[PDB]
Amino acid sequence: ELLKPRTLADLIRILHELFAGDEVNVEEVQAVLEAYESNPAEWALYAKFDQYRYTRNLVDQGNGKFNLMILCWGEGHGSSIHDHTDSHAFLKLLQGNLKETLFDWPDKKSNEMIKKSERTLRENQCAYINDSIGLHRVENVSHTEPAVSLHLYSPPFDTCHAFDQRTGHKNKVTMTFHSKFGIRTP
Ligand SMILES: [Fe+3]
Repeated sequence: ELLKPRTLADLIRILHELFAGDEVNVEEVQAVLEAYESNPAEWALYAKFDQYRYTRNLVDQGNGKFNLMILCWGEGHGSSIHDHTDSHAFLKLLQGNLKETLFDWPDKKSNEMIKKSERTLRENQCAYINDSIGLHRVENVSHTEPAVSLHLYSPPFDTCHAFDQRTGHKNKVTMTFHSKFGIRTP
C-alpha cells in the first residue's frame, strides 16, 4: 500500500519496505519518489557542491538492495554518457532542472553516437532508466541555477562505463562519494 511520503525520512522508510524483497516494482518506486514533495530543509545536509563538477552524496545505504544518493550539479555541470551496470536507476529532481539525453548502445563498429531523444526533467519529476532502455547523459544546462537530484540504484553499484560520443568506445570508471550521511569523505 503506497502512501504519500511526508518527508525525506518517510520516503526512506517507504523505500526500505518497497525493497524488502528480491524484485522491484519500478512503477511503484517511481510513483512514491515522484510523490515526495522536495523540501530543501530536509536534504540540505546532503547538498554539498563542488565548484568544478557534480558531486555524489550518499543518503542511505538501503538494505543491501539499493543505494540512495543526492547529486549536486553546479551551473553547466554534466555527466558522461553512462550505463547503469545492470541496475535500476531512478532520478528525481529536488531542485532545478536537468537535461537527459538518451543514446542506444553502440555497435562494435566505431561510429558517432547519435542521440535518440532528449527531455527536460523538472523539479519533483522522477525518471527511470536501465540498460535495456539505453544509455544516457544527464546535464545541468542552466547558467544561473544549480540542480539537485535524488538517485536510487538497485542493486547498488560503484562502477559503470563512460562512452565516447565520437566512437562509442567505453571505459570503466569507478564512482566515488563526495560525502556519506552528511559527512564529507575526501
Ligand atoms: Fe545515470
